[PDB]
Amino acid sequence: GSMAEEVVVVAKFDYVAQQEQELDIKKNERLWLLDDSKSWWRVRNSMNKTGFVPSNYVERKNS
Repeated sequence: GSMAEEVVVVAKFDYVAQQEQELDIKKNERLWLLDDSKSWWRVRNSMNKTGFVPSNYVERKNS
């Protein structure tokens, strides 16, 4: 296949999601950021699911 870089962010701490209706993120794991215009960010993880995540556990990449 191929591994090219996307509009990606990174997680700071582990955050378990309630259901796949939400977004589950892992510590230091990279997520895909869609909407960053509100309190809870709209991201997609490696689990190809999408939802909202807490800004205390997730942040934009510094790189």
